Formats: sequence, structure tokens, C-alpha cells
Amino acid sequence: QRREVAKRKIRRLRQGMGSVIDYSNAFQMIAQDLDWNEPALIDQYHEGLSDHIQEELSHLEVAKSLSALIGQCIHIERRLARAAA
Amino acid sequence: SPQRREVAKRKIRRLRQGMGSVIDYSNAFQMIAQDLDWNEPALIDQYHEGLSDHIQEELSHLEVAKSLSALIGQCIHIERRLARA
Repeated sequence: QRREVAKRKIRRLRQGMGSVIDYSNAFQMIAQDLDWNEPALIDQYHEGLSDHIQEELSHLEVAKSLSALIGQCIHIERRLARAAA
Repeated sequence: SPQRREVAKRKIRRLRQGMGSVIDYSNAFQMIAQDLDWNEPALIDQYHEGLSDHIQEELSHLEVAKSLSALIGQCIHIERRLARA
């Protein structure tokens, strides 16, 4: 029952106007109910990132594990935020 | 290779049965997926996501497929049941 809801929710999950940190927390919370393997989860996680994070990621060699990709994207966000100020 | 994998992960997510046949959709899906490293649960869920609504609705009256081939076979039989002369 949880798995069905999770597969729907994760596909709709977006960073959108919000932060990588909140997106990543919600993503891992939902993904714990999924039986997708790590490559599929990485691709879904990337799909939901905001355009500006995806643009920054395109300049970099992207981590090939989900936890490392989350760390990479959080760092990108933190850097852009510190630059804004 | 990594490049084929990147292409595959974008193409599989945009692939849709639309107004076309289950067999054409399924052959295209499996062709793309040969270059992916997603496990069978993730492929099942993506395949379902791309089906036409009229096939998806009829799936609810059937046993839940536990393999990609089983789901494809169900959809082929549903299509044959619904097809106009």
C-alpha cells in the first residue's frame, strides 16, 4: 500500500521553487517505500531538481550514488546562496 | 556505456503509447531499456506510466503483474479485447 502511494508521489516530487535540502529529505522519505534500485532512484532524483541546479550539475562530473549526488547538489545550492549574499 | 545510458534514461521517460499499439510501445520500451541499468520494478512502473489511459484502467481488473513480460502480456490481451473492427 505504501509502495503504490510512493511510486505516484516520487514521480510528482519536484524541487520547484524550493530548496535542494527539502527536496532531498522528502525524496529519501518517499524512496524508503520503493523497490527501485539506486540507478533508477538517481535518475528520478535528477529529474526533479530545479533547472538552475541541473544547469550547475551539467558542468560537473556527477556522482554515481544517490547519497553522494544529494551531497553534491546541496553543496551547489549552499554555494549559490552564499554568493547571493 | 555511460553515454547510451544517459540517452536511454531521458528517452524512456518521454516514451508514450499514445494512440499507438501496445506492441510498438513495448518493443520501443524494451529497445531503450536494453541500455538502462534500472531494475525490473522501476521498469514496470515506468512502462505503466507511459501506457494509454484506456489500457491502464483495464489493468485494475487483473492480477498485479510481477514481471515486465507479464505486464506487457496483460496489456497486449487488453488491447486485443478492446480493439474496434
